[PDB]
Amino acid sequence: SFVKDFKPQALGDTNLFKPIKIGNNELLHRAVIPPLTRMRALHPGNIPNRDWAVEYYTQRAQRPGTMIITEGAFISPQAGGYDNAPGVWSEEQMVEWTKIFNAIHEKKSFVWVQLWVLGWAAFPDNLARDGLRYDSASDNVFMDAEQEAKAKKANNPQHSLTKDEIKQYIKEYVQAAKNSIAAGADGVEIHSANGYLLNQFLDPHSNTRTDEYGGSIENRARFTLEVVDALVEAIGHEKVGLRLSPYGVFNSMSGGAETGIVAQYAYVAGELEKRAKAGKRLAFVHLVEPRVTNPFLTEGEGEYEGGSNDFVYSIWKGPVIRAGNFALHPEVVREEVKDKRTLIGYGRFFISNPDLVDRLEKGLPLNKYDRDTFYQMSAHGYIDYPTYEEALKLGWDKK
Amino acid sequence: SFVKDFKPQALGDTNLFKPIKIGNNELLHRAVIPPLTRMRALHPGNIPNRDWAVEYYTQRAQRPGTMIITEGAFISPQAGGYDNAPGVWSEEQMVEWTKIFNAIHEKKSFVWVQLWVLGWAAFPDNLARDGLRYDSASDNVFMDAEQEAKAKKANNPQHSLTKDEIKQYIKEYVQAAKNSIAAGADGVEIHSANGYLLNQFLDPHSNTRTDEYGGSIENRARFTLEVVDALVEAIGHEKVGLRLSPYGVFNSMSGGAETGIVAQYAYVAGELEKRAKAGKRLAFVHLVEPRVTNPFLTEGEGEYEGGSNDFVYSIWKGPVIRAGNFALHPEVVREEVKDKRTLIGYGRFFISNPDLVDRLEKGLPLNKYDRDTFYQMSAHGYIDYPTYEEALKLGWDKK
Ligand SMILES: Cc1cc2nc3c(=O)[nH]c(=O)nc-3n(C[C@H](O)[C@H](O)[C@H](O)COP(=O)(O)O)c2cc1C
Ligand SMILES: Cc1cc2nc3c(=O)[nH]c(=O)nc-3n(C[C@H](O)[C@H](O)[C@H](O)COP(=O)(O)O)c2cc1C
Repeated sequence: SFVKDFKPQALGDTNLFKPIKIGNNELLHRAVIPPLTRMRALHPGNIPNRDWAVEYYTQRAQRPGTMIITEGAFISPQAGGYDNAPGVWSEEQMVEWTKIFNAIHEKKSFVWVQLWVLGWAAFPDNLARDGLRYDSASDNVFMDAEQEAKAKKANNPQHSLTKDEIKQYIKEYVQAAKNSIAAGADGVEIHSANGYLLNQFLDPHSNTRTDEYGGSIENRARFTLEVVDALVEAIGHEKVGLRLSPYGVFNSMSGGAETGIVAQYAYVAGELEKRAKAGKRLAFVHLVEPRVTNPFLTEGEGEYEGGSNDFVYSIWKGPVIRAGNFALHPEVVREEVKDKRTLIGYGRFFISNPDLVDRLEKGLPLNKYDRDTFYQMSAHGYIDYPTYEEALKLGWDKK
Repeated sequence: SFVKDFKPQALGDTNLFKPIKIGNNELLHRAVIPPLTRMRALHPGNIPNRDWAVEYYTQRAQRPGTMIITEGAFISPQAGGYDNAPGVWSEEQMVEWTKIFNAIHEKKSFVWVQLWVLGWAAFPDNLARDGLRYDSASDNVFMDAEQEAKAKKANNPQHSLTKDEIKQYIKEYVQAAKNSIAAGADGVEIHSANGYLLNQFLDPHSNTRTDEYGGSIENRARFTLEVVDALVEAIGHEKVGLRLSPYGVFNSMSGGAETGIVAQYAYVAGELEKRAKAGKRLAFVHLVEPRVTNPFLTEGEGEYEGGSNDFVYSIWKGPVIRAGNFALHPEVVREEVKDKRTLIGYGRFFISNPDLVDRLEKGLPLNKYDRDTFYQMSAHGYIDYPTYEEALKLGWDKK
């Protein structure tokens, strides 16, 4: 069915339908598909789903000029820990990713691979099964109760990385980015948000290190900016994006309760503009809004009102993508895109609406999403959400 | 004469005329007199002007419940270097400051003393005459051409403070704050703005130190927060304010060109909220707007548009006073005071308009200021600007 009590508003008269160049890509509109894990990859091997993944992505790349950011992909076995999320380290994975990039490109859209490293959010027991460490910034702070029950059942205790093991993760980031560009992706997004490994180093609560990687704003930002620099040297700055969630509390990050959190993120944004001046301006900065502090809470829940992401615009002067409960709020989008370098990411409603861009342009009703198939090993709730036409044929009132 | 082509707007219906408590003071409206050096103090001795200062301050304290922040006062001889600005270290100065505090208080207004230390903005030759050092954060960066011509004529070379000499300045800050409260002031404002000594330590361009006081966001902020902490232990947090100018370029500060400048100030604001939580919330934070990057440029000149002070509101949650070209822009003030904890500082127009608060409330024309007597050893252009009544009697068209 369609979302019951939503009053749609056509947005075809706003800057959301004005072209913008992002890296090497000339987008025809500014609604982007933000990275969405869907757990349909195959075990063993973390292989992109052979039956359904090309279709899913082809469906959402139907409006020409759409920028699509893939589900997070593990850079290596040690960066992983969920059996059904895909990786981007082996030939076998890349043979399936090439087919996905080709299909999106045949539809004249673009595809950016999000590079993912789990840290303490990984399952310690999957990793122990495979002989891998359970990594984080520190070893005296854990993510939550059931993550520590898991780690000790598994007898795979949380480990503070050494500088050498951080260096190895940077090695893997570069290779995975090389693999994605060689297989045909237009660019990569460094996931440094939502409480996963790079964010565990950025955050004061998860990072109690005393070396060069913890203990001050500069040191907590070190591993994220070494990744930016390594990938910029490897594949070019116009092929690299960075995602940040200043106010997120998902996976036990501090959010607005940490009084130093705006300074921690203002520093990263300032270092990025610094490089921009020296010629190496990243393709974009992607921000998760305080409108959504936890993506598994219903739209309207976990909204943080004591802070804003607008400080980033005083520092970084390049394109910024903003995501977080924008689909049910065209009146907020309307104001936000008056800014000429702002793009809007629509997550949960791009899951249920393959043709979201036409529905936004035209002010058409929105298909409800089914939360129960967000993570399911099924085609159902993945490739069978109807376009508006199909939904009318199905009678989702109007027949 | 009145300002020729200004269209006044009455502001009596806005939050600028709603009471607010600031420290121990219950202000009856939110227009404050920001600190304004006027150079009428007497040499030798940096004595507050015996003939005119009580009158000046009495005139501007005429609307009950007005918060007045004094001209900057030197905490000690070594903090000074301008012969005609006042100090707050000797008995002789305090006997004249007591008379000023009494007069303001008889008018049922309040008075906060701004504590001032010059650093590299001092005249090296006045200081050498008196046997004093020419101080700054560093010794390999100078303020400008004529400050270095002065220093070498005077053979009084710029000196990087040692930790012991920083400690001594903190000793003097506490004593000067004790002296002001003992003589009857309601509170003190720490001047950490406009390119003077504490701001020379906060700024990356003026601070190239490698010790505990330079070299990172935390270290550059160290001397300002040790001052905050020392004064809070000495006289109470509800009697201490802090003034900051994130985007100012006056006296050779970096402003918005430094990509790290928002992070440097977001850190200070976050440390202040940190203490606020631990019970010691400062009376207010006072910010100079990017609307005025240099106060000696005519209203409308030197406006920095690539940055905003609004990030401070995401971090500090207490009262904030904002100053910078607000008198000729009631439409900007109207929007800005919709926020319930914002106060507006009016500088240059409180010089020329003793009764500015009534003229703001009622939408009455504004007296032009005479830039030539801002710094003059005269009563003219200091105590003889007319109230609206007097200006009508004088025929400043309308007779
Ligand atoms: C099912 C699901 C999976 C997600 N997976 C990822 C992911 O792989 N990478 C990421 O950075 N964010 C992920 N997110 C967050 C979204 O990109 C987006 O920031 C969030 O859903 C808020 O936007 P929304 O309100 O438009 O859905 C996920 C969210 C959902 C609901
Ligand atoms: C004559 C004059 C003297 C000033 N003296 C000081 C001072 O002692 N302390 C201070 O922090 N700012 C000083 N300022 C700055 C003002 O407090 C204010 O921030 C600035 O004038 C911008 O406000 P305006 O546009 O309302 O005048 C001075 C400005 C002027 C024009």
